[PDB]
Amino acid sequence: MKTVVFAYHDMGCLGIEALLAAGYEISAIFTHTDFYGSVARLAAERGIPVYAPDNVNHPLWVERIAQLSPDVIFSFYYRHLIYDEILQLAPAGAFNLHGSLLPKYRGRAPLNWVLVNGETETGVTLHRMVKRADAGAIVAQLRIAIAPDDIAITLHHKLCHAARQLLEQTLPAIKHGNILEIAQRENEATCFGRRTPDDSFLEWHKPASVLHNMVRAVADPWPGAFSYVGNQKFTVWSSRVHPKAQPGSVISVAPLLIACGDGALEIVTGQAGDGITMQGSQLAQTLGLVQ
Repeated sequence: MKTVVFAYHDMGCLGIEALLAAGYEISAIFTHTDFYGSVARLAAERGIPVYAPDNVNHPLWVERIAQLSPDVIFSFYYRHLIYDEILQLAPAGAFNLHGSLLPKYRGRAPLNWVLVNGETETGVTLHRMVKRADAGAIVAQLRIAIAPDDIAITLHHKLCHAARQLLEQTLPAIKHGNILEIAQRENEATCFGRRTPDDSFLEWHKPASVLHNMVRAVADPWPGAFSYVGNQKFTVWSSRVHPKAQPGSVISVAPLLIACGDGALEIVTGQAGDGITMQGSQLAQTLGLVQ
């Protein structure tokens, strides 16, 4: 079975490796220019043509892809719209690997949003690509638990591991033909957009648990959850939730505890502005905080 692949990031790399292990002939890989593996380097190393146009929804690319005559198309964490004029070129269809328990968390950054929302589980889904983005029928879905101490990076590795497990068996299954797919129920779908810097802004009137989840959701290597001490921005890299004061006020400086709408949030590590990461107690002194 020959295929044209759209891929990026660790998921893109493992998807390409899985296709290769399943005997697929990858005619070309479409990716993006830039801690994760490089799909371009993997393609370059495997001798697979690789392209990184900013936008493929143009006849120039439709024709180039048509000439490659893919039987099937795969999208593994490609970040841009691949329009139907391209996807319809593959008689066996197009399939996308999405990092959530679809229909929940369609859209962008499901890895981060499930942590923001304090979900206790998430998963990977391989689904048919239809007109409507992330809504096509499910070939297979594999759930993973989210542990209280998982942060974006540890959950990312778990998702990649699940993706490897899922693809290892589903790719050969697709090679044998159409699989009876599971329809997504629109009434159960949720969709998220790309996260803006504002989406990681800590608002102290919220419950400490919610803020703690935000810290976990964008912990290093992600940008970090942030707030301000007056006009000084600071980032909270790691935190701890604790069980009678104005929200946002300092309860203690060592450890650094901030009163929230409910409970308190201990800033275990963080940084002031673009300064270096330090323990919360030191950050408190750096920011001029006092009980």
